[PDB]
This record gives sequence, C-alpha cells and structure tokens, in this order.
Amino acid sequence: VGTTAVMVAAARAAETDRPDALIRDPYAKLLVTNTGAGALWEAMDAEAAAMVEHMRSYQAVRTNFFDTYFNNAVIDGIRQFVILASGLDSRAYRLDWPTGTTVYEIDQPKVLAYKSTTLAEHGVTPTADRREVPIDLRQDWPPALRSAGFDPSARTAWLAEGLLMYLPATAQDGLFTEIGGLSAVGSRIAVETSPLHGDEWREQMQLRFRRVSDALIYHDENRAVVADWLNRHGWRATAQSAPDEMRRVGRWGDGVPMADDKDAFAEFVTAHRL
Repeated sequence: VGTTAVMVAAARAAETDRPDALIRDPYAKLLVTNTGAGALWEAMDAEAAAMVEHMRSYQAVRTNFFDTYFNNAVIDGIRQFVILASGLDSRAYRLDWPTGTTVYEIDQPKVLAYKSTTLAEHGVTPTADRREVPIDLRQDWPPALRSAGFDPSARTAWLAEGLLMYLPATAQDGLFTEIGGLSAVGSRIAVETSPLHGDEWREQMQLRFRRVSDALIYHDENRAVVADWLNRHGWRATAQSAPDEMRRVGRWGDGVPMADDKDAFAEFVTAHRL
C-alpha cells in the first residue's frame, strides 16, 4: 500500500476519533495500524499547525462529498458502483447498500490483498456484493471489469478519488474515454481533479509536515480541464471547488499558506452520462 493511501486513511481515522466528526470510517484505524506508515501519521508554528488541521479537514470534507454522491446515487436507483483506485477506501463496507447492489473495486492486486486480509484478521467482511478487479488502470482494464460481472448497459456510479493527480495527462484522457465507453445513459461520475497550479502546495505541506514530524511528478500545464473535457465527450458536468465545499460546511482554515489561490486545490466534478 502506497504512502498516500495510508495518509488519507489516517486522516479519516483522526476525524472519526473526534466527538464532532463530519464522517465516521470505523475501518480506517484498522487499516493504518496494520501497515506501520500510519503510526507517524497517527502522531501528526501557526502555519505548521494550520497545515495539519487542513489535512484532516480536507480529507473529512472530501470524504463527506463523495459519500453524499454515492448515497444520492443509491437514492436515484443506481445499483452498480465502481470505485477506481480504491486503495484503503472502506465505502464497500461502511455505507448502506440496498440488496442487489454491486460495488466493484479496481486497484493493483497487492493493494486489494492488503485491505481484504487486514480486514479479515479483524473479523470484517462486507454485507454488500463487493467485487475486486485487480488490474493497472493504465493498462487494458475494461475487459477485467467486464469479466468480474460489470454490466455496461446498467446505470453506473463511478468514483475517482485521489487518482488523477497521480496519472500522466495522457492517461487521464484515456481513462475517461474508457469510462464513457462503459457507461449507460444515466450513469454518473464524481472525480477529484488535479489542482490547476498545484505541485508547490505539496512542497510547502511536506516542509510544514517535516517540521512537525521532526518536532505530483505528473503536474502538467497541458492537462485537460476535467469538467470541460467531460462536457464535450457525452456528459453533463459541473465543478465544486474544494475550498468552496470546505467553506460550505464550516471547515475552511484560511491560515493555510496559499489559501488565496483556488488553483492550489482540487475541484470535485460530478457528471451525468447523456
């Protein structure tokens, strides 16, 4: 399991531990105890303190947003779900799924094997029909999803959280093209975008975090804007900036360095298949 998957799960666990938790992920602590990279994250000036609080609050707010997305898709009748680069995401276990729901998780084999074995050791199994699809998303992944039982003629709700900024710009286009190819009318997708001007934030966040601890290689100016791309390849797409969403729920901390550039932060794009 990669460092990023652990860090975001540790953030979810930290949120879950608070009385005022925005989201509750009963499985995040379990998943970050059993790697060892989360002991440091478990442990973690004004700007330095604000960055740690931002890490937790950003992850809480992003988690709440994508939870709401899936929950609204269930309400709307959708019964086929796909979590792309699912990492340590426990939504297949912790959200309420109606009978007849299928939830596909796509990630590399070892990531999926870690989550399943780790959960099993704690007596945790899903009640929903959860289906693993072990494959690299830069490779020919549609046949793998299809052989796992996926029905392209059924409405699908797709999720791509914490993924795009870790894929080259050319790979993003290919991913979305394949997704459109597998999506029935009325399908939806929610996506966390790669920040418009945003590899500098990771540096200043690493710097503030390195001081707290001691105490995007694919950034591309040519990357397609996600809402714009979806809106000309068969979707109706809208964007909510992460800062706007954080402010919406009273979780934005303006003490964070780069607070005034909206381009240092992701957007949350939701789209409907035409």
